[PDB]
Amino acid sequence: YYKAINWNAIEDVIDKSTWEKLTEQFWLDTRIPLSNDLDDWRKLSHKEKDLVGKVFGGLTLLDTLQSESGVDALRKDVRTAHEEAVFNNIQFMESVHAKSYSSIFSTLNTKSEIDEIFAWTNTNPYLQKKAEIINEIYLNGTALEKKIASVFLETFLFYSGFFTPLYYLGNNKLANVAEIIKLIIRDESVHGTYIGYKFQLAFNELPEDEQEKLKEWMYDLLYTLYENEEGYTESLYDTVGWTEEVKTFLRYNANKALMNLGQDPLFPDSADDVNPIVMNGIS
Amino acid sequence: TYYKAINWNAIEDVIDKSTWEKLTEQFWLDTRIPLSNDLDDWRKLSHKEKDLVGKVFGGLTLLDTLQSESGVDALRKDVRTAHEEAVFNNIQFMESVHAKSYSSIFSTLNTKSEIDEIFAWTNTNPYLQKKAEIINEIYLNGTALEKKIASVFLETFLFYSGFFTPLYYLGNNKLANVAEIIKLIIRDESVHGTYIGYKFQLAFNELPEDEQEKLKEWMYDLLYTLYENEEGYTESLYDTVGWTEEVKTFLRYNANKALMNLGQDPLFPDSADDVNPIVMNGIST
Ligand SMILES: [Mn+2]
Ligand SMILES: [Mn+2]
Ligand SMILES: [Mn+2]
Ligand SMILES: [Mn+2]
Repeated sequence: YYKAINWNAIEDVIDKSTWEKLTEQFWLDTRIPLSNDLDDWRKLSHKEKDLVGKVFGGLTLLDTLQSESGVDALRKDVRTAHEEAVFNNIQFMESVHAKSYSSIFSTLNTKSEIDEIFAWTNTNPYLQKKAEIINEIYLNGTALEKKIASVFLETFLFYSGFFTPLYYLGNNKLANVAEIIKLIIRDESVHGTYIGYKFQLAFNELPEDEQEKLKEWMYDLLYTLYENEEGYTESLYDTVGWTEEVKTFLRYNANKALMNLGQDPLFPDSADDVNPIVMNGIS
Repeated sequence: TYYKAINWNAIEDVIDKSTWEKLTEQFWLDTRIPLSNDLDDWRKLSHKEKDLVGKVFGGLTLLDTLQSESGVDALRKDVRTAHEEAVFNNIQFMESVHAKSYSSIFSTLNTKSEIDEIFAWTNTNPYLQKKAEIINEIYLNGTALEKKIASVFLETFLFYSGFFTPLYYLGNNKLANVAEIIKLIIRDESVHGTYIGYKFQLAFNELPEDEQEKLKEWMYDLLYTLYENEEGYTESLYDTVGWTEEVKTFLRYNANKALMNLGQDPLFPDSADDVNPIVMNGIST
């Protein structure tokens, strides 16, 4: 009726290495001392403090989705018994990500200031409609179509927000707050590659006919999400004046979202076009 | 409007906070523990004792696999607070760590083909397969309350038929690292039973006495059936080495803790003094 999981009889060699990489990257928000960033924080403007809350607020919401219904839908299309175990680690760390944003708020912000942020996220047109498209794919979509959405979310669209803490890290501002985002990106870079790898296995098993049919919907989704994100980026970054530098940051990460799935790069935006202080933050 | 961002500064149930804290603080991996140091005491065992160890862990491996894949998956869909789902993500991950940890024990102690022999038997066992069938059927079809009772009975009560062996050796100062990796599993499952059993009592006290007398009837009916089948699995293993009646004493004892977590009274009269003293030395050390 049921079969036991065996880590001596490996079916896919990547399942072992990814578990050994994701578990050994385990981290908690309670360890990192956020109180050391308050000296830098209080020397920011209202414009900058407002931006930061809306950024981390947006990421909180998108990491909530992945922990609740994202990886829960992804586990249904699992090949090996080990892969379901690796998705269990992944799903836990998504809850860690979601929580870590609230821990960052508990240092920097007050009671009312937090209620403001969550009131904004729960009512935001861009975010609520973005989760509406992504969660439709998790409930209704196929095995290959869901794996495409998760990679497009966390390896591409999530970098709309990540831009800001990385920018501060380059200038040596808010070193500990960015340290949380650092560890999220350390996890999320492996989240994309593993899904992209498994996507690649089932994609090759699909016949020539149905591959191009999926690629058609792949790029349709990619364009509609970038369409929606451009308006969201303008809302955040206009008054500070980075609107165009975040756009050349999104297209750079779209290329990686393609590359993990096993595709040719669509945009010509290189790593040099990206802000060098942000790119120094990455390094 | 469509979805909700989880806010940990807006906690609904205060035990979500503490259960997350405790379990995350109780994070661990099998790769840390040095199992090669127990090869000195492992090889000082007969075929009667060596064969019992693999059948025990392998049998539990089936049930830690059951929990990680479908068990916590079922429990997640009947969530009260957003934070509870997060706790269950942590729970489900640790259930996979428990499932893996057994493979690390087998790798050090046993050989390639010896591991194939153990896994082959556990997947074709008359007791374990039927035992898992009763539990998974509840997860797939049972209602939000019956699934909580089954997971508590599973890991708080009938898991300890297997835990009796490594706890016995730990009391004799034998198989220390093989005991610690099991010791850590019990530390996690002790908290799981309490948390799952607590959320059970919330939804249990919301029903009228009408539906409470029916569930309690379905509860003890499931208790005695799992106990009777466990007495078959106990006699299937422990009769040669001759600890059959001690495991039965240990099973009746931990059955009360599963009851106590779910908010019910202790059924059996078997206390800590009735259980083997060196096994109780293993739990308290
Ligand atoms: Mn994430
Ligand atoms: Mn992910
Ligand atoms: Mn377990
Ligand atoms: Mn459990």
